Amino acid sequence: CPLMVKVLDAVRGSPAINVAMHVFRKAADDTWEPFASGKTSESGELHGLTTEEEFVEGIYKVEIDTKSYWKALGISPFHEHAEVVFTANDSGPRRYTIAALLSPYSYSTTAVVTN
Amino acid sequence: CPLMVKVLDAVRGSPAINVAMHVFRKAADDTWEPFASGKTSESGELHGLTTEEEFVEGIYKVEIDTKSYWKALGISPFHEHAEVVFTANDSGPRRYTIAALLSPYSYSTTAVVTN
Amino acid sequence: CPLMVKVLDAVRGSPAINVAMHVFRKAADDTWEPFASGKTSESGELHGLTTEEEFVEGIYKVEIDTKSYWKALGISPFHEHAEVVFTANDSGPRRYTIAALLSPYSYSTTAVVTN
Amino acid sequence: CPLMVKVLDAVRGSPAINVAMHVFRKAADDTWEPFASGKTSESGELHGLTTEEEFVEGIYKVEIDTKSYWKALGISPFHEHAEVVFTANDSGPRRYTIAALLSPYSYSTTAVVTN
Ligand SMILES: O=C1C[C@H](c2cc(Cl)c(O)c(Cl)c2)Oc2cc(O)cc(O)c21
Ligand SMILES: O=C1C[C@H](c2cc(Cl)c(O)c(Cl)c2)Oc2cc(O)cc(O)c21
Repeated sequence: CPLMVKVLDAVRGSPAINVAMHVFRKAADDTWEPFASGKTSESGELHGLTTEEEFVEGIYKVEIDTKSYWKALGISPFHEHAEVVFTANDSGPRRYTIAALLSPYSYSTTAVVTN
Repeated sequence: CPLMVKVLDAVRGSPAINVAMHVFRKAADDTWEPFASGKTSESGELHGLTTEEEFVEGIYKVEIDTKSYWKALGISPFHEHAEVVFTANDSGPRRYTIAALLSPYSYSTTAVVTN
Repeated sequence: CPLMVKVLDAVRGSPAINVAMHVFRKAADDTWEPFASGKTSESGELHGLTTEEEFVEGIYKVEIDTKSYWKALGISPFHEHAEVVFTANDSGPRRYTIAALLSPYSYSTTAVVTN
Repeated sequence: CPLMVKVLDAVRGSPAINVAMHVFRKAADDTWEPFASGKTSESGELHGLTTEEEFVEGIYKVEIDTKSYWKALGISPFHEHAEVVFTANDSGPRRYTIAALLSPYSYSTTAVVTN
């Protein structure tokens, strides 16, 4: 599993469940092309986004639909979504965990990169 | 000052000085049109981005060039930039401070809305 | 102002107003003696904690009563308080801002040291 | 596993490995009594701190020795340690994941509480 995303809710102290997200990869014409998508499970995790052969060098963007998550909870959030943009696999294949911690008016994101 | 941006550096415990950023506003055709830009000051703050008359309701994106900041310090960064996408809604007199705390492999952002 | 504390609320997107906190300094006998205290203002800031003559090198603890803050808003919090324990070292003229961003089940803190 | 701690390094984008920590529980005489301790593994995780029968209602403190972690990496950090203080099991047994993300001048902590 070369790319996994974990999302937590800082208000309820719980995984952020059923959070949608879309992964895009920058194309040659400098447009964002759809690469993968999914929703977080009961543990707040999204696995199986991609495979090692498909996940090539490039610039990728992970768009986490945080607005829809807060609104299904009755809260009106500040952000429309949380975006994470990074270059992947520039020095060879790595495993990437993108983690995000969400509040109505704030979020934090970090990456764990393993070889 | 209806919109201000403050950037801090979590590695050096200081304001993030000379950080470039661009502000975009969403267009009806689903494209980001340039709205404002600048570079943070010695206090890590960017003021005078916009005026009360120009800052209307809508979806705005702040793209902070974190990669150039870390490269200038000699530190290998994870993200291409830090993006903050938010809705500005008119409900009472609101001033927005967008604040961001930066690390090479992580960032956090929050909004301080006040009257 | 050699030491200032700023507290923000990540749920309401505002400064954390009327937050009580105590500052302790480590004693030779490994006990925390009271040093200063106060409550954050409408800007979420607590100024005038100490003077340059009193703020000597040492280990200091800032204990922020986050539990009372969340209870006042009607929100069930995880932490009893937020604690920030740090060394103040003399190397050039240093002013310390301790900043904290609060959520019910999470908090983040950073130091902004400047000249 | 009713209490687990996960620690990440925001500068290197990696688990924080071999981070020591000490868990204390508040006693009747309002002193902190030693409850459990360990070091994070290669994945940045500390499991096996306690058992469900031993982990009773009370106020617990988790002291993560962040200073020693940064110094074994050649960095001089701001904080002496990261402390997390919370009431556990007040409404019956829960499972607790305390997570921390570390920078030299900053850290964030959050809790996931499951039933
Ligand atoms: O801890 C802080 C405080 C920091 C801040 C500092 C100062 Cl001095 C200030 O005036 C304002 Cl508005 C904000 O903002 C943050 C943004 C963030 O995403 C996570 C954080 O932990 C913080
Ligand atoms: O963004 C994250 C997610 C990170 C995390 C990563 C993994 Cl892999 C994991 O299993 C768990 Cl429980 C938490 O924890 C955090 C702790 C924190 O103080 C601030 C954060 O932003 C985060």
